Amino acid sequence: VTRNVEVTAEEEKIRDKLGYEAIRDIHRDMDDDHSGSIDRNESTGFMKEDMQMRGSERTRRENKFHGDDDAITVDDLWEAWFESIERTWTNERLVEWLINDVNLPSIVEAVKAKKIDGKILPRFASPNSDFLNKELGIKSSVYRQKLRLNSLDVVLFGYKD
Ligand SMILES: [Ca+2]
Repeated sequence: VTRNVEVTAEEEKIRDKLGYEAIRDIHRDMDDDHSGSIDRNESTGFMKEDMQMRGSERTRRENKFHGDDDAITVDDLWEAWFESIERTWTNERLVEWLINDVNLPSIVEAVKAKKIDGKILPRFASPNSDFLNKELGIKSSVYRQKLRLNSLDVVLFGYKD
């Protein structure tokens, strides 16, 4: 029922439609002037305001997000996410993260049953809150908020800990 095949980022936009659309929603949320690209002022601004990140936490992440690219398009963001090690996380690795970093043991049995993996992280991180609420059944607003922000951090800037 399942086979392992080499796919391109473009092909995966179609196959992982909900993940791509999540990445696109995140990008629109960060793209404050709607230019279609995220600049260094927008990305740090987003960290500062929407992710409530202190100055000392931002510069490392700015560099990871941008590199030498001063203007991150949706395609750029999708490509970086598509290529990321975190997208490859197993269900096991994802549960390890929920326990050790996010501290949300209450959602673990749902995550395990649904067999979701690293590919779900953008949907966790999406400013459209319907997936965490309705699909995973996370009733707590506080819990959703915390998973969303931790997922954003990992989707946008990679895992570090
Ligand atoms: Ca912009």
